[PDB]
Amino acid sequence: SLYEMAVEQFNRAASLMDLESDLAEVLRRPKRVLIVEFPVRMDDGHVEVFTGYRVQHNVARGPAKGGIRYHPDVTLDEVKALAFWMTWKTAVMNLPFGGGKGGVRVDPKKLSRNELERLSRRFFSEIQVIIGPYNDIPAPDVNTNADVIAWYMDTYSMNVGHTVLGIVTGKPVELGGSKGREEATGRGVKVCAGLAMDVLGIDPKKATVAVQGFGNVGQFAALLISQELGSKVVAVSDSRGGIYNPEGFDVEELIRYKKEHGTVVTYPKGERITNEELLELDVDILVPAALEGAIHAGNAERIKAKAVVEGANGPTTPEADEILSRRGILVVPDILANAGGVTVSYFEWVQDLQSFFWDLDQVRNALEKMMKGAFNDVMKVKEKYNVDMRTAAYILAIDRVAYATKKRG
Amino acid sequence: SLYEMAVEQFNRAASLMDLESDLAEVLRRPKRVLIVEFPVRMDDGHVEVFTGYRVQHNVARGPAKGGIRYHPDVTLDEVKALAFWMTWKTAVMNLPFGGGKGGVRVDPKKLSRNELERLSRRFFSEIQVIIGPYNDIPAPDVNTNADVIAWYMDTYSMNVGHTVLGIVTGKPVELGGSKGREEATGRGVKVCAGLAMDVLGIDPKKATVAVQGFGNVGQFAALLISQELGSKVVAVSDSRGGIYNPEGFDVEELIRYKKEHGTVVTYPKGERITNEELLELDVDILVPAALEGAIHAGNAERIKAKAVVEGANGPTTPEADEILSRRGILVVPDILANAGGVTVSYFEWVQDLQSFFWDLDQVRNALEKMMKGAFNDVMKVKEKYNVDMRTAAYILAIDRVAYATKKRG
Amino acid sequence: SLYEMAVEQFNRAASLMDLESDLAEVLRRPKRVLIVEFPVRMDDGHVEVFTGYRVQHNVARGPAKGGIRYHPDVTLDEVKALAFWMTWKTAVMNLPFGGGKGGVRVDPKKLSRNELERLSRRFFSEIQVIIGPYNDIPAPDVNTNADVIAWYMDTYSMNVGHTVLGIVTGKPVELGGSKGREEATGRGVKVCAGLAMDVLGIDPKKATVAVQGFGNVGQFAALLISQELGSKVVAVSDSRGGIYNPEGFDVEELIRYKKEHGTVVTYPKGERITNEELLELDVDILVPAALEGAIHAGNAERIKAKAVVEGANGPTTPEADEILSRRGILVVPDILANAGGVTVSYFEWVQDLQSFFWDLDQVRNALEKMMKGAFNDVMKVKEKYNVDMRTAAYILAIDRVAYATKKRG
Amino acid sequence: SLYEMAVEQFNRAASLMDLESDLAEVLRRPKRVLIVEFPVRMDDGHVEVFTGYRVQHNVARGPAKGGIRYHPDVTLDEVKALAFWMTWKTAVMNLPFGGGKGGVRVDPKKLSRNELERLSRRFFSEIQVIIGPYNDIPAPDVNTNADVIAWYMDTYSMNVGHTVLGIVTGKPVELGGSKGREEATGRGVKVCAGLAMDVLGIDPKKATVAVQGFGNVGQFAALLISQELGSKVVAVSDSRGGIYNPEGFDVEELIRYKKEHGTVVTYPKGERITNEELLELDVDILVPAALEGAIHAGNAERIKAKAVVEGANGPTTPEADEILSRRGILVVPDILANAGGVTVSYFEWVQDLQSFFWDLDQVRNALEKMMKGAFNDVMKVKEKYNVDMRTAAYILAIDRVAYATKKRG
Amino acid sequence: SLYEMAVEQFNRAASLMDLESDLAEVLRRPKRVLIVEFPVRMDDGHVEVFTGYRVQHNVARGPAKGGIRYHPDVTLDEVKALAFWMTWKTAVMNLPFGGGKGGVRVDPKKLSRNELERLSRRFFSEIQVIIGPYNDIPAPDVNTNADVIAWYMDTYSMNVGHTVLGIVTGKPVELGGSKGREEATGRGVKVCAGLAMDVLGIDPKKATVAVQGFGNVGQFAALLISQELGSKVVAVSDSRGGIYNPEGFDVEELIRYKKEHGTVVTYPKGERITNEELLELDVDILVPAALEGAIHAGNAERIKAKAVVEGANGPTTPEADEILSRRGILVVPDILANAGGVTVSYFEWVQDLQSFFWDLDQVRNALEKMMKGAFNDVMKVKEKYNVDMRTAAYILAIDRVAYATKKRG
Repeated sequence: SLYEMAVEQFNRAASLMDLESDLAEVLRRPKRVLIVEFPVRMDDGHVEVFTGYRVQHNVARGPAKGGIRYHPDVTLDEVKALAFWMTWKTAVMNLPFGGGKGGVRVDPKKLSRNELERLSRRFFSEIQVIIGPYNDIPAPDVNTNADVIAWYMDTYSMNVGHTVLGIVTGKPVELGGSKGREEATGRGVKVCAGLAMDVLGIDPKKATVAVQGFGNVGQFAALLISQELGSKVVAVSDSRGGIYNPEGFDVEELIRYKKEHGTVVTYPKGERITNEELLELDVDILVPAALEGAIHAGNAERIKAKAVVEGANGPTTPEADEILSRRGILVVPDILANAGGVTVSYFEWVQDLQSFFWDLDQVRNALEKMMKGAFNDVMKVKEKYNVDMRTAAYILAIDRVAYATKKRG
Repeated sequence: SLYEMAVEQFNRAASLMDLESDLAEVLRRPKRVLIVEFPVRMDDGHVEVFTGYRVQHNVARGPAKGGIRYHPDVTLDEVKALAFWMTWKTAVMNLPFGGGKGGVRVDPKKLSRNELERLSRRFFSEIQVIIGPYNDIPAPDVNTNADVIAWYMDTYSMNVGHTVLGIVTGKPVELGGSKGREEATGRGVKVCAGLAMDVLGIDPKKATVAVQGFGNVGQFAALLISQELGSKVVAVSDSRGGIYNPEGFDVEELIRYKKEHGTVVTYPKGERITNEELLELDVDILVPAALEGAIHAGNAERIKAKAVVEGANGPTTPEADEILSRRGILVVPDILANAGGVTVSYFEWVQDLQSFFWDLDQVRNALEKMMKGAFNDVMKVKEKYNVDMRTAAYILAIDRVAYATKKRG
Repeated sequence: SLYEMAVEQFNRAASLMDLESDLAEVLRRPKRVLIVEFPVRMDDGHVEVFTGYRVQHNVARGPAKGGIRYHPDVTLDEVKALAFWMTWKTAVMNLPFGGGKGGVRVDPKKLSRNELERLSRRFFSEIQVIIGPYNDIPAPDVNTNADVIAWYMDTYSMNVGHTVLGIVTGKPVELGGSKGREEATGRGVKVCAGLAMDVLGIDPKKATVAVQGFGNVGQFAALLISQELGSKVVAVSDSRGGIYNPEGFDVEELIRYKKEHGTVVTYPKGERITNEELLELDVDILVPAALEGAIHAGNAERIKAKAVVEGANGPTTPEADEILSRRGILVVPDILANAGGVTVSYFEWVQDLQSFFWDLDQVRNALEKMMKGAFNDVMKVKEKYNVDMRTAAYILAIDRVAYATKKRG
Repeated sequence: SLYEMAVEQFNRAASLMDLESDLAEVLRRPKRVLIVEFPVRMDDGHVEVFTGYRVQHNVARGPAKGGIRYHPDVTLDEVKALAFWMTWKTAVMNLPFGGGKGGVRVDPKKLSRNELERLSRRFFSEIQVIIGPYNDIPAPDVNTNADVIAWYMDTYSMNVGHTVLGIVTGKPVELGGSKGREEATGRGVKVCAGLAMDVLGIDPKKATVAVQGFGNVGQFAALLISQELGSKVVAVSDSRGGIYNPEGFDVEELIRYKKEHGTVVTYPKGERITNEELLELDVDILVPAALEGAIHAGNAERIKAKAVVEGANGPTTPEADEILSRRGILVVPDILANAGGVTVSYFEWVQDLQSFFWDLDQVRNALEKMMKGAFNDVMKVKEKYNVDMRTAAYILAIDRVAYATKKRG
Repeated sequence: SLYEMAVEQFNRAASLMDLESDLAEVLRRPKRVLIVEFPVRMDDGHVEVFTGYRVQHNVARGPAKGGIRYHPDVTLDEVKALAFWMTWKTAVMNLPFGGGKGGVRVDPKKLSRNELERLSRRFFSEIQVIIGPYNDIPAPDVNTNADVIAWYMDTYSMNVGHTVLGIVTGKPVELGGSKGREEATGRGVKVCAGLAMDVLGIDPKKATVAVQGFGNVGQFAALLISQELGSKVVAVSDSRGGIYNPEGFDVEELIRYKKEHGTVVTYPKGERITNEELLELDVDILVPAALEGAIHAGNAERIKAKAVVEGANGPTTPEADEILSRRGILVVPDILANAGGVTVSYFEWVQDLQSFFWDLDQVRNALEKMMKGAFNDVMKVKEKYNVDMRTAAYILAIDRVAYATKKRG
């Protein structure tokens, strides 16, 4: 199952390091799993029961951190796996958080604003027993945004008996949120992209970048890499097709174009190329910020990119990993690359605790500071074990979590 | 699955009464299900993780009530089902409790006293988040006794910061328990047996009773029916065979015999007969207090008993039910018959809350009082819907639970 | 103002006893007054703000006790006065409670079930900050019933995080309520009536009783006096007219008659008389259980009743008091007479605390026991001060409250 | 030291029974000892610091119970010893309490009402951290009465944020107290005296009783023994001398005499004798309810009393014990005899928890019921070990506490 | 009434923006209003009851913030109004606070230090139920200072059971306070004055300033504007008269002069002019930091000042507003101008939460940073709606509060 698959990856890195067998078991199994069946009064007066989950995998390093999903196709297994990942994701970034995830099996598109609100409130009222600013801090994810998160924050505060606002992250700025939240993920990819160029000895000013996908990650990535690093973004791709141009695109125009025209396709001064073609472009850095399995067995052999900065989750398949590593192509692991999102949520949580908020610049500096740190920390482990950067990242994560559990008892 | 089967029985009674569809759903689905993976340090210094569960099906009528199981073969489904039953069991007896159950996948026989204690403490520390004297009150069950329950009580009290003793029932008498705990179940069977004789116009003094099984329920039932009702206990059976004697057995001698000789078999002045044979005895009342499916398809047609007082859980299969009812043979539902145990746990909880303890007599009177009440209440519904007493019991339970939910909102 | 008038009556009794001036002030002024403006979402999606109040006059003797009102014409002043009364009402009965009252300025008839529920929940969520089973225990009153009270109970429990059910009284029987709740007030009147007869040397068997009004109070009062005391109920009056018959009415028939016919008027075998005429009936006991100022200046001089058992609030005007007392006509004060309602709410609270519920008989015995006690206690004070029984009741109440404050500090 | 001496007595009984060495140590040593130095603002504006203590010896069986002392000569050692005693005293009576004691080094006679109140409030505010209705329930003792106890109750309630009244016992009746409080101790002595006569085959009607001391214990004991048992109280003694008369005194007149005349000395129809002489009177039962060491080495040999019911603490010295036992003179241990006070405080605590109060008769019945029980329970142990009743009482107490600890873990 | 007048001003801005009617109502009405009548023991042993209030207008944006008043003439209405203002004042500054205010009807000058302390403690003990570091944080105001505030902080901490120090602001520096507290208000005026010059294109070095009033606000404002901005302070006025000098006054000497001489009047090198005359001075900036209605109808037409920076509350009457705006004279609204005080209290609360305190410089930088921000924010709205800056400030405030409520639900 999806969870078992995640565990399998853990086992690999676990074998590379002398981790006590008995201890490993506690690291695999999740601490808590709460399943709730809650009634919600529909607009037409009829009650309808929904199924929701909240899983806290590990709390050793600190309060469980993880988003909540609203999707009709959500299995407990999916939740467990995602929570499992969170533990390692927070650990690698060196954040004082644990691993958590939650979700309600519901199709938000079939529910009206009111029904959605009531569902969200009843849900948060149900898992409240297990959450808390110092226990479990939820956040947005698939089909959940600042608005839903705001309801959560409000429901908790009203239930507890005082303004909390540290119970969830990803809240509206003018209600406890943090600046830089949107660009967060992209900036992470930007930092990693830069450092990737550094170890490869590539001069950013001359560096060529190709980004697969143009969502939040893809856009901000391509934008910041361009403006801040000076790399020439030669190609981007929408969920329909991509555009190429060795002269370099003006990311700003591309974003505006996509906003005014569903896709970046048809954009003037851009040779149309298919997404599969983009991955094989002769560029220095390839930033796959679109779908899973993008870089797979067939592509692997033909990828001319010197470094792969995984902007999205699982763009490169394990099969591809072996080949890319074999070819000497550096693949910066997603858990490190896109971690920028979590890094900022942490900053939000901090600001909330002390009710004092930092300005954009501060957030950016702190975000990049930790990114460079985590990157270097992973590289150290990489050299020490002589493995793929991804595996190294997992080893570091597993190591840190193990230490805390050992020291604690 | 086992849970789905329980649900199915619920649906039957739910159809007999005009229960709102939307509402029925909330009654089917359990409120909370907590799954925990907790480490326990084994005597040989190695840590071992165990899987534990605690399910609160419905809290509408009051704090969730339900025992905890220690067994290697325990699936969440089993727990859910048993919790589901608890809700209806408490409701039928008219106790201010909800439905709950819990268990840890572990074979106690492979663990030493110390390891067991540590496991019990860690378990209760894990589910503590959800339990409470006014939320969920656990109790003993398979492979858990007063000693284990005592550790629970102690662990909670020490964790919370003050003596609680109302967090769990079935504790040692000289530590918060209640008198009559042991005979509780049997006395219930005794009351029901008497009332059954009343509705059947059978004079107890002439009444003949046959009890299958000689565990806690079997012994106390057979003894109390004999002593208090005067009915002639003509046959009892051990998990090896049974003994018959129309002259009647001196239950006291039988109990002593079993205590000094593993089985009641071989007992002098007792014609040896098989368990299956005992069920087919020409007796007024048959009290099956042994295993499930005792009374099944094959037996059904050949049961000469005028009434069946289910001392155990599910002795009569649904197939047998149809036949027995068709033949006009009265079958007192287990949820009512053996509920005596829960009824007394309630009394314990009460005594604990006010820290004043009642003497044996009081407990007995209160236990019988509520038993006669619940019996009659079930009978009323039976006549009103003209169905099998079991079905009636379920209707009553479902009705009460629905009322509370409606009135509450 | 209404409050000031209540205070004035207090001052009278306060002057009769050497009550420390500085202390008297604290007894006059209420401890807390909470005014809330809360939004409620109406069915048509529009929000509407309502004004609600909760006043705890005195908590010296115990947690504040008092009902909640839903009425468009409700001034803070009305609440303050009512709360002021509660203090002395509970004290005279010798109950461990204080004085409280609350209300929301709203016309329930213009609101739909749903809107009412939401309003009730948000109201209880607002005054929650000040209430509590050991702080302030609300109860039903004008336009609020067991159903509304149930919502309160549910709202508190879900807010706090566990079943409370002791946060409010007057809840449905199968949800924490107490038996005898309905007849409570009437039974109080019954006990008072009997004792009034006893002091007057009147034999109840020959005693003639007239009841002005046929509401909850009047009905049960009349019925119980009839069946239990044996007094001939010669007349009763609906809110339209009254019926008289020296032979004595069969109260049961009268009740059923009213249930099938909006008024007791037109009832066969009953000489029609006006309400004003009933008060002037040549009867031993007059039980005014209808409206305020019933017995006023004009009536006073012409009342042939030997004793007046005030079943309702303020039936006799102060002017009438002076005259009645001057004429030697005993007037059992309402705070003592109709206190039966409060006395039972106390018993409900008790049962709730220990989650064990008493049966009807117990409640009745306990209610009458305390009534006889309170009556005699007032009589002792009456004789000691040689004043009107009403004044005596006030002195006793003020005395008890003062003692607690003094001893506490 | 005083503590060590107490421990020494424990060791005796501990040796008689096979008590695990390692366990015994936990039973000797006190769980908590809190020493506080708190400022108190004196009337003349100057601050003065006082030293206060609160010791919780053992909480195994339940919340620590024990009085508080106000005395200039109070050493921590004294407190520890007294606390140690409480544990065995509650245990022998079979009460769900632990052992506690406290005190403030201050001479109340040098403090004004106001200063005393402030001191009491500050003290209770200081030890609050450790006390609680389910943790530690203080009570009155030397130089502390219902009035001081009331301040405590008030201070706790106001501090916590709600009426508690279960935080301390010995409160005013009209403020949470219980009836029978005063006579409690005496009644205990009465029951014990009766049972003593029963074991000695002495007919109470003919039994002669001599009481050394005429304080609360002496007066009530003598009174009840006379009225309820019918035994002839032939002598009583004040703290100045005693009076003798074989005809039997009219205790009531004696009480009134003392209230009107400081001592019972000079009372007509009473042959004046010295306290030492009274102890040597040829009476069936000697009830020493005065000072410590009354019955010592010199007296021992010359005591003609058939049984000694220790109304006070330590009247008979250990030396005297050996001799009395050797002579076959039964000595009912004080921990059992005067335990009546504690037994009633328990009842008070109970009533407080459920806010429902019992009437005098109920308290009396419950008090005597438990006394007879405790007596018989001690007797059983006495016969089983063939030791002095005092030692037996200690064994029983030690046993019960040991069981709780073992079962708990 | 005063409240209604405040509401009227709200309505104006509310009409300029499309604010939902139903929503507007919730913004007008206050959430909570607590009225308490508490006893206080006077030095001469007599108890005296005082009336106190605490109103929490809106908590949508965060914990209610507002000072407490000690004044014999304090009506609930005044409190409500002031609380109403606080909501908009905090919102305009963009601080995570709500609106609150409180007061006790008492003349501190008639009370001795001791009595005052006791009153303050009992008051805070009473409103405690509603206050809290995350609920409502009081602060000093009329007749209340750091000393009184310290008592509060101490009372709360001692009551709760741990050092809080974040329960109130304006505490002594060496006890949780913040540096810059005194000059706070003045610095705000300083910043606003500077920005006013900027928008008017006036060079600060040449700028002329006249300050009506020489209290805390006037002094620091004049001094800081002089030293930090370089503006020529040509005139200042005491509560008796003013002094003028085109050469520019040495503010330091003036302050020293006033400290050694009750008024700045008589000061050498200063042409004496009346306060009314000062307002009509031909200066670039007029900073009215004295009394209300200073600039009224009569003055309006003759004011030669290019900009008015309201250092005090309501110096310019609404009538004057219309005229000044008509004449194109910029009037910086007080809610923005003197907000500096609240801005610093926020900083104090922040430091308290994390127990780490910032140095003077940091405070200053943060204070001015937020001031410039708030100013510009208001200007943006001013231009967008083309209205008086004051109205704009109100629109901004109402807008922000509206958003929070909408997003929350």
